[PDB]
Amino acid sequence: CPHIRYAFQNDKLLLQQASVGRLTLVNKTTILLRPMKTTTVDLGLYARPPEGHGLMLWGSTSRPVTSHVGIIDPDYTGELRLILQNQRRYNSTLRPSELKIHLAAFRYATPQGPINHPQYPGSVGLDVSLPKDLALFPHQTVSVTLTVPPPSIPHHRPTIFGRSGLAMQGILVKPCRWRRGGVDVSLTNFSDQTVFLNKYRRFCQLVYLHKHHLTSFYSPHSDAGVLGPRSLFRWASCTFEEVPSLAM
Ligand SMILES: O=c1ccn([C@H]2C[C@H](O)[C@@H](COP(=O)(O)O)O2)c(=O)[nH]1
Repeated sequence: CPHIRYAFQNDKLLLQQASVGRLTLVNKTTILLRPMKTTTVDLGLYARPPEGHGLMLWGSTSRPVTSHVGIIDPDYTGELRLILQNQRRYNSTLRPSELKIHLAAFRYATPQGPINHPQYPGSVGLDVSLPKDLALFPHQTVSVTLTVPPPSIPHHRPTIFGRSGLAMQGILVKPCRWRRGGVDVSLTNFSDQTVFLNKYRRFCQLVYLHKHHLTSFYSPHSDAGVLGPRSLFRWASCTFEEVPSLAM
């Protein structure tokens, strides 16, 4: 893997380390999560993955807070943000050091409804459409099955991730592998309002990760937070290169 070029400037976050292909930031100040509302951390982080790769952005905490897992497109030159939701019905705080924020690369592939190309080219994921109307009540999870197999790509593995638009509205998708038998996709509404998602609405994205990026082995090179403990995410072995001019 060629270098991941990045810029980072944010007095409220500490760069812990950029090691073995993963950059990790930690919060230096208390982050308040109001209940029933989205909390968005503006990271002051900018990054460009090498050829053939996308970037994975995720948060880790032992507190009752769930973060959106972000898929970062190769063409994205804006600021990276972490989107957080509160699991509780009262204020939850992330005290200093309680939130870790990770960025790492992965190889992906692209096949040529319900699986759709986004209208902007070299994007990592393909939009997946809802097969039925769903009503998502506050602080509840709703699941839906996708049964028809996606195209098979040699040496790659279809996965499902959420998108940031619904995440901002309080709706998170739990990332998961789309195995041959079908996938049950779970949507959780962390807001106080009922969200009605209609049949055919895009509700998640399909990403083909190179098979090397999924492992059962725990190590400083993998993380169970992303897609869960069965399918550990093992990022590409890239080097981070600071390029200050990327900061906007
Ligand atoms: O958690 C995230 C997810 C995405 N993005 C940026 C990079 C993506 O290329 C772009 C669009 O994301 P989606 O709307 O496809 O999720 O927003 C973030 O900053 N944080």
